[PDB]
Amino acid sequence: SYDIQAWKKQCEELLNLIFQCEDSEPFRQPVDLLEYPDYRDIIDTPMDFATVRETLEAGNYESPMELCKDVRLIFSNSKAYTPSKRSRIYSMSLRLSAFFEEHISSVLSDYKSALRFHKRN
Ligand SMILES: C[C@@H]1CN(C(=O)c2ccco2)CCN1C(=O)NCC1CC1
Repeated sequence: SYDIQAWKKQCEELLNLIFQCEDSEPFRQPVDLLEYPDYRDIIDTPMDFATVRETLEAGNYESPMELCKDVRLIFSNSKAYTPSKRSRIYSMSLRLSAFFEEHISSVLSDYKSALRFHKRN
């Protein structure tokens, strides 16, 4: 109850579910800057799900809000890159975002409740 640390394993489980999703395929590893030579002209801060997982495992997120900001960057980097809707990878981005948001909602609410309970007195 009001466990301040519970978010970390809940985010590891949610990343496992995202790796199972066929829709994560394009987002599982950093973009090859040699394959996509212009990528860093458009994208200031590359992000992918393996980087998010390793940052979590390094103990380099202090809160699930920080992890949520990096996952949302994957989705906005994909939108910044799409030429049009006529792309399988843009279709996969929007479905995976909806799945992520549906599952992260309770992780954020529970964490923020726990900080409130810790400060209650
Ligand atoms: C650069 C794009 C979009 N993309 C990303 O934004 C991304 C984030 C993390 C890893 O990749 C996935 C790769 N992309 C492709 O077009 N590959 C498909 C090839 C036929 C062309």
